[PDB]
Amino acid sequence: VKLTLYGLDPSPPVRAVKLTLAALNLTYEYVNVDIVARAQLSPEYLEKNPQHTVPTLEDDGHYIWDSHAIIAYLVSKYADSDALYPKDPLKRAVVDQRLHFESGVVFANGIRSISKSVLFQGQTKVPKERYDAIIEIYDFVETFLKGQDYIAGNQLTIADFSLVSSVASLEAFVALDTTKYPRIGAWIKKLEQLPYYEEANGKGVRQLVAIFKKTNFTFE
Amino acid sequence: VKLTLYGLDPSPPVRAVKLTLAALNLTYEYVNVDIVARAQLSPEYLEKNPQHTVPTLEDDGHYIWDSHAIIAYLVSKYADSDALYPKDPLKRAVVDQRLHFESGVVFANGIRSISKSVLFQGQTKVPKERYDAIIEIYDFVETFLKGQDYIAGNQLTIADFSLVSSVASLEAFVALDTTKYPRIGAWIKKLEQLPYYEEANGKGVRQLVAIFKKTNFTFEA
Ligand SMILES: N[C@@H](CCC(=O)N[C@@H](CS)C(=O)NCC(=O)O)C(=O)O
Ligand SMILES: N[C@@H](CCC(=O)N[C@@H](CS)C(=O)NCC(=O)O)C(=O)O
Repeated sequence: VKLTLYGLDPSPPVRAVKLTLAALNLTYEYVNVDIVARAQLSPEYLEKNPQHTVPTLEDDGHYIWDSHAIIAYLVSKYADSDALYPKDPLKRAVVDQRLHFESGVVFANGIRSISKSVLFQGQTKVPKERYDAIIEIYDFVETFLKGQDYIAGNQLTIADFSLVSSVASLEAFVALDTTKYPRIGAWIKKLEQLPYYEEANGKGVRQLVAIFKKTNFTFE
Repeated sequence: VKLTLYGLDPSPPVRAVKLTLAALNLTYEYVNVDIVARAQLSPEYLEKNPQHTVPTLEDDGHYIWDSHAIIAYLVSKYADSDALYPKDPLKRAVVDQRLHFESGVVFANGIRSISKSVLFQGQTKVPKERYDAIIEIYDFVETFLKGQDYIAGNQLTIADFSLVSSVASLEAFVALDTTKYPRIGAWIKKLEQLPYYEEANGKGVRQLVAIFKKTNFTFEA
């Protein structure tokens, strides 16, 4: 009755929120918004989110948007501790960096870049820098995982949620050589062990990979 | 004395950090990293920041990168209050939204898309889509400024610093029509009133506009 989440399961940033919600044991209502139908462009949605993105969170009449902002909000307001978003400045700085990296280098530049050409402008072949963008994403994330079980240190954080949500979706554009990237493979698999992963993230990953596999789209 | 900032003045995210450092009246060493000469790819810097971006900040032997993580770190650790990065969760959620907006929508998609092409890979004309991303940026920020003086509520925050460093640099690509965009026009003017703005952001905004001028590069229609 308090929290309502807007979005759809193929969206990576929507799946970052689903995970965090599940992780905090917060009951919530889920309202679909059909992006394909352009439901986000309606002035009722606009009212909730001038930026017309998903996810949006409504809490008790307040609207919060941007998956990174939403999940930071959720932890800071509703967690029992700061385990998922530690308040120690150095630890926090690593988490914040990984979040901001997801927003820019991973999401806007790697996913949405491609998603707009294919899914919204029918475009059928894609420039090779779109390909190279992903490879560089894998390389960075492989490097970020050196010496540690989780993406921002030695404990699970919202940064794991944000980056797994999109990095796992990258399979849709370029499969993951797990022998070139054994740390990304282990990390994904360790998170797949979470009891809520399959519903929050797993199914929407596979859905997104199949939405793209159907476009038959090509690089270069 | 304590802090060192690696970067160069024409870079929008370096200037978000410069603005913050100045607003907190923090002293720091400023080390030039020449990305034209690819100095970020040296062993030295890679060890400091594996993503090899500017800015990087060094504090007490620790390396923080990403302008947004840096400026949040600085306020949270050095400010006399949270005015620049309020802790109230609702107020925090707006500032954090704007910041992530800056990282993805403005910087990665608006600026580095072009800059990488035009300056590093010497391309001389760039797609219509890069023009439209920038119109879309201006429209958004115009709406975000509705009914308030600052980008994230009605107090100066690190969201102002982050977005002004980038939004002011967009003049390099598309000049700002203040008949369409009076709120942005006015938000920039109000930030220009800060005694520290000229050194922290204003000059480097002009150097970047100039560097892009010199490329004579063109948008496709
Ligand atoms: N980085 C943002 C991205 C939001 C985003 O671009 N979402 C897409 C879905 S993949 C969307 O709503 N697109 C429709 C639109 O922008 O109008 C976040 O983390 O929330
Ligand atoms: N959104 C990031 C942007 C970082 C970034 O891409 N910086 C550029 C300078 S404009 C850079 O270091 N380029 C050199 C490289 O990536 O190798 C931030 O706020 O720190």
